[PDB]
Amino acid sequence: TWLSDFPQAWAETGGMGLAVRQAPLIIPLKATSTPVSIKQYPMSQEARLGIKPHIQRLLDQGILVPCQSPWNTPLLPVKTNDYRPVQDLREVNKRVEDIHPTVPNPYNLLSGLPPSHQWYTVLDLKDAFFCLRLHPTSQPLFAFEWRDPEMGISGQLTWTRLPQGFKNSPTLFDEALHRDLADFRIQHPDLILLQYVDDLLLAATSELDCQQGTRALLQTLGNLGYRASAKKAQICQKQVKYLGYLLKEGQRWLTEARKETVMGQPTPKTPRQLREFLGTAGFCRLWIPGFAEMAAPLYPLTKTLFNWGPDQQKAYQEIKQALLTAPALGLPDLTKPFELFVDEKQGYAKGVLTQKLGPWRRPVAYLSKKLDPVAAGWPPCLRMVAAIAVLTKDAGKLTMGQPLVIKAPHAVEALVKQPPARMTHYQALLLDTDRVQFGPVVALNPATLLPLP
Repeated sequence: TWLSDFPQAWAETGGMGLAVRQAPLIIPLKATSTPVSIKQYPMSQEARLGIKPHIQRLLDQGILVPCQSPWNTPLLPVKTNDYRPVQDLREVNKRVEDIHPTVPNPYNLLSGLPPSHQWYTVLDLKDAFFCLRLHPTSQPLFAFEWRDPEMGISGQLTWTRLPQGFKNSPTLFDEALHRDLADFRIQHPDLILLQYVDDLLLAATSELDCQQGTRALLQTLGNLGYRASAKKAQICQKQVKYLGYLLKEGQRWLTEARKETVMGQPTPKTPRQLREFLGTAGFCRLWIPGFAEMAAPLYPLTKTLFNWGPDQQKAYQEIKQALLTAPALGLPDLTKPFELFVDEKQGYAKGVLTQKLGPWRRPVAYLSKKLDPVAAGWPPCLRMVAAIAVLTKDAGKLTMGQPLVIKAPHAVEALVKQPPARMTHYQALLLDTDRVQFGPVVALNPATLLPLP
C-alpha cells in the first residue's frame, strides 16, 4: 500500500530520476590538463551483444547521446551471463579538479542519532547519480567509442547525466541532495534525517510520527525527481540495517555483512594488504577495546621487511576475535551525563565512554590512541595523564561538550595543577570543570574496561 500512495517516488513505478531543482553540472579541469583519447578495447561479441540493450535503453532515455569529442575512454564489459558496461574513467579522473570531501563517514553520521527516536525508515535512491544532469560544456569529457561490427557503427557517445566511475559523483550528489532536503529538514523539527550520499535514514519518536514523516519524505523525494528502491526499503521498523549498522531500540551494532568485509580478508602477505586490512578494520575501532595497543605489533610492518611472526598472527587473531565478540553500542544521549574510564599500559592509551542505562552502564564508545613519541617516553604516572588528555579530546567528538566524569586506575587530578612545559595546553581542556569532572581512583576490567566492585 506504500507503493500505490506514492507512485512518483519509487523507481519501479516512477520511472527514471531527474533532480528538477538542480542545474546542469559544469566539471572544472586542472590547469595543465589536455584531452586524452584512449583507443577502444577490441570488445568481444559475446559481450558486445549483452552490453547493447543497456546502451540502447540509455539512448532512449536520452542519458547517452551521440557526439564528437577529443576525449575517449575504454568501455569494458564486466561479469551468470549478464554483461554490464563499465567505463574506465581513470585517465579522466586524473585530469579533473579535486573537491573537498564533505561526506561524513557512516559512523560520525550515525553518531548524530538520538536514542529518543526509535522508529526508523531507511531508503536508498536508485540510479542516484543519473538524477543529476551534465552541462553540455563538460559532456565531451566523458565521451567513449561505441561500435557494432554487425552494423559498421564506429561512432562516439557521451553522457548527459553524471556518470558512474567519475571520482566526484558521490560528493556532488551528496551536496545536491543535502541542499534539496534542507527544506524538508526545516519543516519537520520532530524528525531526525540522516544522509550518506544516496542512503537515507528517517528516525522518529513514535510509530505515527514515523509513518507520517515517511509519507512526507516520499512525497518530497518524488516532487524533487529522486527515486527510491521499493524492493530494498525498510519502512517504519523498530529495527533496521543502515550503512552496515544494525539500529534497534536506542542501540547500534555492526551488521554481520560489515564484519565479513574484514573477516574475509586473507592474512596480509604484502605490506599494502596489511595496510588496507588495518585501514578497513580501523573503521570498527570504537567497537574494539584497546585497539591501538592491540594492533601495535602490526603497525611497524609498513612501507622494511615483512616478518609475519607469532606476534603479528596473535594481533591479527585478536582483531578478528574482537569483531566476533563486538558489543552493542548505545547511541549517545546528549540529555544525559557521560562517564569515561581511562587506562594506559606501555605507551598506549585505552578507555571507554559510557552512559547510564537503568542502573547499568551501557558503553557508547571504546576510545584508544597511541601516545606521541615524546609522551611515550614519559614515566608511568604521567603517561596516564597524557592518555586521559588524549582520549578526552576524542570523547568530545561524541559528547558535544556535555557533562563528563573521568575515572582511572590511578586518579591524578592533582598533578594537572602543580606540574614540576606541555601543561599550558593540558590544563586548558581538563581544568575546565564546566564540562569535566573527576572521580575516585578505580581499576578496570581488561576486557570490558568497566569498574570492579
